[PDB]
Amino acid sequence: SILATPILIPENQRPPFPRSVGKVIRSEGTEGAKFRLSGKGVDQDPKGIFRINEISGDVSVTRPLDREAIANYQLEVEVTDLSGKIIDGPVRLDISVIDQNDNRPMFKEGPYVGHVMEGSPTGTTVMRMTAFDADDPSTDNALLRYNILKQTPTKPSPNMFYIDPEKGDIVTVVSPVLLDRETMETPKYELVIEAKDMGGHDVGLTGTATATILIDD
Amino acid sequence: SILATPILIPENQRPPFPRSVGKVIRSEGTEGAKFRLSGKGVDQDPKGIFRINEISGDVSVTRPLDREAIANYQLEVEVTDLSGKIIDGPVRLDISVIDQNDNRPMFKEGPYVGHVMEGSPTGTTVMRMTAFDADDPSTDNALLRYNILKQTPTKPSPNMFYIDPEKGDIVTVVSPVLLDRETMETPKYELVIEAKDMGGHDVGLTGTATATILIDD
Ligand SMILES: [Ca+2]
Ligand SMILES: [Ca+2]
Ligand SMILES: [Ca+2]
Ligand SMILES: [Ca+2]
Ligand SMILES: [Ca+2]
Ligand SMILES: [Ca+2]
Repeated sequence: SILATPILIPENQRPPFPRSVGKVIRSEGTEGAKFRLSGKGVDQDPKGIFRINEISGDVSVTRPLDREAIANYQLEVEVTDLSGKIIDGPVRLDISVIDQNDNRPMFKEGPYVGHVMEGSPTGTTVMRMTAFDADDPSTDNALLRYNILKQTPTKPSPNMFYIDPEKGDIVTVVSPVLLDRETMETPKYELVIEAKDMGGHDVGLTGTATATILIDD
Repeated sequence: SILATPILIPENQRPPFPRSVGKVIRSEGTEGAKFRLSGKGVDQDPKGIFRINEISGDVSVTRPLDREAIANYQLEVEVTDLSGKIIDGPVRLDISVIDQNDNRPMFKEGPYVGHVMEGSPTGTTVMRMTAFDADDPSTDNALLRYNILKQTPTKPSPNMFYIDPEKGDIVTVVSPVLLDRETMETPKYELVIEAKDMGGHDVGLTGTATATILIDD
């Protein structure tokens, strides 16, 4: 009878506030009855972000929210007497904050340096390079896809390596007969690694980091 | 008797599908009685996207949603006898789709030319340039801020203009002196304009146009 629904709310809502977000329905209900709300977000830190209209059962939010700060609130609603005795025992009101894409992919282990053998077979792992993302990992908003943007130098061949778009594993793609040194200038290679958002998708957010790769004897 | 409260779903959800997005509660009705959903999205183009469990009244979606394709669904839900005849007349089930920042700002008014008289004062509106954004202007996903990225040439000053972050207005910032022809080459400055999402915060997506500004006699 007290009855009402799990509210979803996008983070980073623009002003003004407060804004309606849901509505607790009762029915079987006296006159001079009052919806009262409580729990985390009302009267437990963070106090004061959610409000119910005591007549209409309109649940409203009073300010913008941050999913990577707080991802869920569990509130409790109830109706009351003219006095304050509960004429409709308390039920749970769940609020899920919806991920918005407001974090940029960023590498956090740098500087990045891996070594590899001069004359290695294809698919030999140089190193691993995973990026971090403060957004929801179960949404496109985290979900990373990796690419190599630049190789220096561009000899013997322009792209000697290739990264796992999924795992971020750098591996060798070039034979022993060129992937060597003998008459080499700098022992090493310089790779510009990009991690992008929304799993590839033309329109992601990016983070970079240049890996330094040393050819070994 | 059927209570069907508005359902929110974020676009670009990730599989596996189907995924539960809501629930229609009724009250006051026999057994064997079955829920039945209908409308565009169900049994009318674009068909096949939402289902309802005929016993529990759980509402589910079968695949990722695109807000820019469809932003709202107008559905109808009813309870029927094993027969087929309504026993709990129809109600509306409104489904809304939460915007996710997946469209990049772009300048669709190529090309951009303005004019400004040689020896103008600080403040002269030369022109305005505004970018379009396929996302929801009520959110931050649209909500663009403006910036001048580069300017060629650089004489007299490397930055002769300023652009208003919100309004997109290009104003002159160079004297009745350091803003004059004759001492020059061709009538023109070329600027790179950037529009940024999320109200100009670093997590914004960006589009760019070139605005040619001619200096007049
Ligand atoms: Ca956040
Ligand atoms: Ca992200
Ligand atoms: Ca987020
Ligand atoms: Ca979309
Ligand atoms: Ca956008
Ligand atoms: Ca969108």
